[PDB]
Amino acid sequence: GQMLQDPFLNALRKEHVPVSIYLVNGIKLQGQVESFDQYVVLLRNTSVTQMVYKHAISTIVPARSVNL
Amino acid sequence: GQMLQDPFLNALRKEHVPVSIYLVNGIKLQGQVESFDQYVVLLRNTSVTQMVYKHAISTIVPARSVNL
Amino acid sequence: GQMLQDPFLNALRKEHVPVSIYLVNGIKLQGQVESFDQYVVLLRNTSVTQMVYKHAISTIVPARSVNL
Amino acid sequence: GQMLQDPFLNALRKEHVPVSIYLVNGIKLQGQVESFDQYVVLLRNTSVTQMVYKHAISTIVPARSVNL
Amino acid sequence: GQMLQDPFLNALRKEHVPVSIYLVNGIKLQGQVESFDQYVVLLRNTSVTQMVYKHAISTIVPARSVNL
Amino acid sequence: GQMLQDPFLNALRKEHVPVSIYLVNGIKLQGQVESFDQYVVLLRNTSVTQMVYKHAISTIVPARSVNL
Repeated sequence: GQMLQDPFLNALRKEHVPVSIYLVNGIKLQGQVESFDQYVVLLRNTSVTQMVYKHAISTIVPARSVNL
Repeated sequence: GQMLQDPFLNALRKEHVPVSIYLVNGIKLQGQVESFDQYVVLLRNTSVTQMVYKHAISTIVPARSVNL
Repeated sequence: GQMLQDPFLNALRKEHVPVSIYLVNGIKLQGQVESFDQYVVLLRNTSVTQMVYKHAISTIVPARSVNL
Repeated sequence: GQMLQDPFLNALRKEHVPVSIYLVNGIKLQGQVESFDQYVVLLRNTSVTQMVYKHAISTIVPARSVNL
Repeated sequence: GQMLQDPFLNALRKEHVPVSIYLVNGIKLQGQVESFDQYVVLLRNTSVTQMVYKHAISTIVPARSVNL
Repeated sequence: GQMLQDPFLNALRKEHVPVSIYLVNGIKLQGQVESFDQYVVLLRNTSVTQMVYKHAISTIVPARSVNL
């Protein structure tokens, strides 16, 4: 397939779907996708928006499946 | 050889073959390949479709060998 | 989205916002973003400015959210 | 030197030489190289052909040295 | 910012500043930067000059801050 | 500096200098550099020539410093 990453991330963003982001260091982040670009995902929780490098993301697990 | 990754992934996709995806952080995911693009594999289980970054995948082990 | 990484880093830089940088090896660095370029972030604490490779950064957590 | 990776992999492939592939996550795979492309090696054992991402391979140790 | 990595490394080199290089595998190297190129840093201690791949470097901590 | 990686590797190769190659997974390999290309180093010991991916190498420590 082609050009699926961004539809996925935009669907999480627009639909405000809670996600679990599992990093290569074993940390698991939880929040909403606020925005993203070529290299980063901005992830918002109750406290803060943090900047996550995609290269460090293993998998993004949403609370529910999204339509792309 | 040349251009084998996508035939493999498409064969898993079309044939609905259960896979084990072993990530660089030691997590092992199980499900079916729903779709994929340059950078990601969308992996479906009973619960959810998650987005897996290829850069974090070490090996994809199918339940049976596939024809490319 | 597009071109968000640098606005984020520049906002941390200009606003002098303390950050926690979580590396792929589990080290957590704390300080202020002094500068950055394509590949590195220069992070200043009480003692020193160190050069952090972006490829080794998992997430940058600011003490407060920033305006991009 | 130049253009050695593929001669090595093709020699393992054509000669059917058993290999140990050591991944960045510490897993050690054993089998024969079935095929390979820019990004992946297809590794066959008694049970299955699995798809191994080169980016996750640290070293490929053959049971015997190969002629390139 | 732009083009900061090399000024940093050259300043360590020219000024002979002792550094701690923290690798993604947790090893910490100590010595002086002898030279560097696109991909590597040559690090000298009492015993030897070793070749360190930048892709494996998380952070370079100097004994004192440098002028770029 | 510029174009140092290959002079280093070729000097180890031509001079037959024993090396320790430290991989990102913590494995330490020992032998002589037999050859190398853009992506791999072929490392020979008493038993075998193995193919090491540069992306998995953290540092190459020679038994003695080499002239580039």
